[PDB]
Amino acid sequence: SHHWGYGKHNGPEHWHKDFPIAKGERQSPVDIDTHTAKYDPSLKPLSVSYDQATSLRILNNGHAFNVEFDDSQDKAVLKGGPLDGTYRLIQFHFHWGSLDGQGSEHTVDKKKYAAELHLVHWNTKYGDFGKAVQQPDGLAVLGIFLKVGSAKPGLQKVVDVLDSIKTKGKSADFTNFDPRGLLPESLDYWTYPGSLTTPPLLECVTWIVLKEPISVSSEQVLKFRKLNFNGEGEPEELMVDNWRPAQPLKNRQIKASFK
Ligand SMILES: CCCC(CCC)C(=O)N[C@@H]1Cc2ccc(S(N)(=O)=O)cc2C1
Ligand SMILES: [Zn+2]
Repeated sequence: SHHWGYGKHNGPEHWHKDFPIAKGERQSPVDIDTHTAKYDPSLKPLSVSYDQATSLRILNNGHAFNVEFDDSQDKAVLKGGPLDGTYRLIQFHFHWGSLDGQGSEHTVDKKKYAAELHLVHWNTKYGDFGKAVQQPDGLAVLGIFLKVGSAKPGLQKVVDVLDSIKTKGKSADFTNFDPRGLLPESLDYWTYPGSLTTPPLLECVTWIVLKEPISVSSEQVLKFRKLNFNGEGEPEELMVDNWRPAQPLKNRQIKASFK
């Protein structure tokens, strides 16, 4: 009944009770101190190959909405950078705020963006997602910040279908969506070992956070804010501020792909 969420009695500060790893040694998100981050020459060129990506459905899971992809074959993959091997795209989703001044999970020199896009990939050496989340290098999440300004044309198809998945549990066919339309020009990034930012908070993620944010219009993000945390027929609880705040960096160093 009393499941985790982002409210006063079931939010981020409560998660550790059911998920003790919430106070772990490599939790995410974290604040990215740009001056302390160090350029790493050992990093190989990052490769984002989404040309063959095949989306299948979009779902409101009561915490955010997921655009799911068919990962039964080697198509949309992420490799290079800090990664060893190939990681396959399985889904992407966002975290956003109730206001333009907040919403992102990672922060840059304490600056919060309006939202943050997470493209989730699993290490193919482990067979599938389930086995991957039992490994310290099982996942790679490409994070992209969203700022409010000009509209992002490639995001509109997502925005327009949200009306069909307003409440928790609802899903809708969502084929032929090209995630390449959500990527900024530059692939400059920061990377560090972390975790899932929502329960179960598993520490199996290599985070790759792009420095360049994408711009989305006020109208686009306002539609994100029309979604509901609640299910159909229940009192309306707007899906906003579904972000976890920065966690202790502890024994970690953030590396930059650029000088
Ligand atoms: C450990 C796997 C359990 C299942 C449960 C949902 C049916 C699951 O898919 N959880 C999802 C998987 C996933 C992937 C990335 C992130 S994030 N925010 O760090 O980018 C959060 C979560 C929670
Ligand atoms: Zn996320």
